[PDB]
Amino acid sequence: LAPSVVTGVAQSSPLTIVTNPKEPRQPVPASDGADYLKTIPGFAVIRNGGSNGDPVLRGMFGSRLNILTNGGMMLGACPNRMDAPTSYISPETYDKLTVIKGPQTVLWGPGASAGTILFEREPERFGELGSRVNASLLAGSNGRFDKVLDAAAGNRLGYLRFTGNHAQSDDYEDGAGNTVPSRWKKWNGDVAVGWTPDEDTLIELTAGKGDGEARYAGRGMDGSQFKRESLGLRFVKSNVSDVLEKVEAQVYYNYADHIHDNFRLRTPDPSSMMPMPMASQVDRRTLGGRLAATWRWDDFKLVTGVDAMRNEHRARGSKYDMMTDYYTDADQFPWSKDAVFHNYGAFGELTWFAAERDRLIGGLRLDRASVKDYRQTLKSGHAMANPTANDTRADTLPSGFVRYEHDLADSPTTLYAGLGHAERFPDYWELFSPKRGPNGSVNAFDKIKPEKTTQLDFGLQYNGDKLQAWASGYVGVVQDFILFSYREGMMGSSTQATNVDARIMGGELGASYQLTGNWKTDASLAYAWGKNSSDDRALPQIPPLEARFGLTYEEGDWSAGSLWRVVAPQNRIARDQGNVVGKDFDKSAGFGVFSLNGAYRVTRNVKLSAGVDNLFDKDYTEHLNKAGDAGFGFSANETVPEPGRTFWTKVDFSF
Ligand SMILES: [Cu+]
Repeated sequence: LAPSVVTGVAQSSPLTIVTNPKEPRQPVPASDGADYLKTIPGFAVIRNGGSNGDPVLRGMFGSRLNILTNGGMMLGACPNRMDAPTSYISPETYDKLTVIKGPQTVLWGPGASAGTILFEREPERFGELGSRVNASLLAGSNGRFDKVLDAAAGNRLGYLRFTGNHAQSDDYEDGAGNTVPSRWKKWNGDVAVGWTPDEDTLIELTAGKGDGEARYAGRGMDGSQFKRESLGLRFVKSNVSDVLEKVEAQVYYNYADHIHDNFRLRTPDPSSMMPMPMASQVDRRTLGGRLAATWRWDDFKLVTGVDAMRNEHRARGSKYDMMTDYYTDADQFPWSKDAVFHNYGAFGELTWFAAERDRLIGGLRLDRASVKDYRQTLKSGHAMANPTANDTRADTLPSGFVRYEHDLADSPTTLYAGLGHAERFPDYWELFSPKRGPNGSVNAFDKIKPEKTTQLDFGLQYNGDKLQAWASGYVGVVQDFILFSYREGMMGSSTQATNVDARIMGGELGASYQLTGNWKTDASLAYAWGKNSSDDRALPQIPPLEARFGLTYEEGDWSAGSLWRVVAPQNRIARDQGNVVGKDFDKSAGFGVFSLNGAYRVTRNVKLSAGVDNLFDKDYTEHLNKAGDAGFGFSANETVPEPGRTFWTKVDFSF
């Protein structure tokens, strides 16, 4: 029961990873959800600056990941994804993090072709009047300071919960001694009110808000505001009849209000195409809901239900009267709506427990998706007509999967193989952000097709006594993979969205071995591969082969760890192609990074941990990081470097 620092998370059951995000993590995360995914093999992160990275799973970017918080969807507003869904999540304020790899669930929404990520808080369990406090403080290099408070009180009949955090860092340094533009601040406060009139009934109301700022080495602008407001209502009814085990009902409202500019966290670049102050303000308003029934009987479990979603995007921008040298801020103009999305779906998942060592799971959903272009004009001696103003388009998209899981007779082994098909309607960035659509189209909104993935997943679990191992591989094809291509034109850079066909394959594996009662070791490996077979070319933005080796010594109340991370070169690139955020340009160099950690339980209630990240102060960058901005002194296509040696200390309280 000795405390330790988390450097990797294993796969605990076929395709699924479950972890407590309150444990200290050894490459210390920045209070965002992308960094908490770095310890799960198969995840990589596009670095923008000090925080708010964009998560990449098995080489898949963006909405191919379905990222939920308490069952709801929080979508960002930045047309350049400065505020990806994970940038609104502070994972320490949650209780559980679940990842399901591959298109192997239908219960949580449309289009999760790459995987599903679920951040959860679990309702209190008070049986008598009482209270609960969890908290933590973290301090480290470069002004890093974090506070987290999670308190609740209640009784058999109901409860009140408050969770909040405040977190910040100054600019960090790379391993060559340069200050990287990358300071950030984040804070959140949320309340939950729970009513439990009896054991079979839970009704819970939630409301919360947060804000932040972030300096972006890899952008022409910084994020000076990331406002979030959230409202939720969920209802669980248990043991309704002998076969109706559970009924779930949930609605959520999430509002993002984002500002980026070139003068609040930097000064305007004199040699850029924005030498004058400029700010843009955008928001995203999201309303959605879910209703699901769970039936159990004989050797069968059936989960059935429907879900719905609507979201809306608006924007307004500042103006700079050159002649009088006068600046009118963006909040002096009306909001201007530009897009509305809708989705309605019906879904079901049946499970058969054949005998005791055999499981068969099948799932299906049908989705009705639609979008409307509300842009009355476009940008380009200022504006131009939008040829699809007020147009609508829609599609209906079936998805499903089958999965077989067999447990061996002799060893504690599970084998599994699964077939999944997933169809995803294009998202805001794929339709509204490209400057051009496919050749011969009027724009991207009018022509980009839905993306259709067919994938075979397979793997094994070995749950031995000294040895714990797992592996998970996948082969698939993507029809109408949505791809970005980049051109110069001496107008800045400009993008084109196209549909192409693709092959993908890869996998993750890992093991941990209890050497002695004190000594444990573990390792992991992750590989992704992709081909643009429409163009006989590699897919862009695929992270290279990556390995982790850990060693831990634990002894009563304390433990000590060492971690090695070793990353291969990525020589498979597609220059000037990528997504809405990034593009390939050069092959990447391989590297190794080394870290140490320790932990110590002082009392039942107080536990301590500390680490040194990147002990040897290695100067390195990752394949997927953004190119640095010229106005900060970055040449060429020099990508943002990773941090050099950093120290941190954490104390966890629990009462
Ligand atoms: Cu932005």
